[PDB]
Amino acid sequence: NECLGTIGPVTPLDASDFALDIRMPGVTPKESDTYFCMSMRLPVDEEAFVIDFKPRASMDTVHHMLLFGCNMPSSTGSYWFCDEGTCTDKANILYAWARNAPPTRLPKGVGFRVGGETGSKYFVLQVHYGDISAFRDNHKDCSGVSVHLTRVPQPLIAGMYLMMSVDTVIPPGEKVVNADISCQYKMYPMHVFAYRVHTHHLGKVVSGYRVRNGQWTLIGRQNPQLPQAFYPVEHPVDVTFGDILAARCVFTGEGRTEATHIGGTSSDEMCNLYIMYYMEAKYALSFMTCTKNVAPDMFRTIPAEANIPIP
Ligand SMILES: [Cu+2]
Ligand SMILES: [Cu+2]
Ligand code: NI
Repeated sequence: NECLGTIGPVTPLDASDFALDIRMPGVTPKESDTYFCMSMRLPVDEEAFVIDFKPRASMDTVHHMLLFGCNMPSSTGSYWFCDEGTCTDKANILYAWARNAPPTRLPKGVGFRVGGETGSKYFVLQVHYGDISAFRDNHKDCSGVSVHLTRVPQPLIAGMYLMMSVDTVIPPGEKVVNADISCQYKMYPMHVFAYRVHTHHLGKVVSGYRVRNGQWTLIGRQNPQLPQAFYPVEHPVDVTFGDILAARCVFTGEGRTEATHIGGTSSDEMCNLYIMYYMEAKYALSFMTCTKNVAPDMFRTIPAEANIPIP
């Protein structure tokens, strides 16, 4: 999309509402597969609610976009290489845009709580650029995300339950290496409404479930080699005190000359499942994480689909 110039990144929509435009500061990439990061401080200090996102991406040029909330961006820079890092504190993902898979909108009444004494103070925008051909004219790029904000407290609060591995090791050439993650859910009821999967080049399939009374209810299952958007949850799923959250990533070792562990770089791996949920405002909590496998044996009775790659 076009660069902002004189009009500025902030448009008031109403007394309470306003739109914030988060855009690359006229960047020109020089190599393939480049990853650019930038930040915007929230213009208000008081608690606000992120209630809608617009993609402003030049269709020919961008592979994916990601927006985070965090309090300490990795750079004071105008922009920077995301390989350097997104946030020093916890980067809370709010939005994912992908090319061949258009995002679905937040349910009405559901909003991310930001700012205030406790919420995110900064947005961080990650723009993955793919084919650099369109930059034959050396032109500046200003792609990114417009964001709808409000002071009106939402009845439902969006959050993230991040499941990720930490201890996986993928022996070179090993047919199948399973990364299991499991945690017992201890908060008020959450309703999952979307998921994103993330591995690096070695993941084959990723599946997350809710287990209750020993029975596996599918949250999401995706090929991580496909565009890694937030996908809608087919039938919405309540997770309740007592339930166990379980995810498995299937990896291969074939193609690799050396062992592969969890890490930041492309020659390392990751097994992340992002469960986007919403809760009743008065109960709600913005982020939860599982980096353990508390019920390893329970995986014996995992459904078989969690082990076969999608059609
Ligand atoms: Cu991408
Ligand atoms: Cu990664
Ligand atoms: Ni329900």
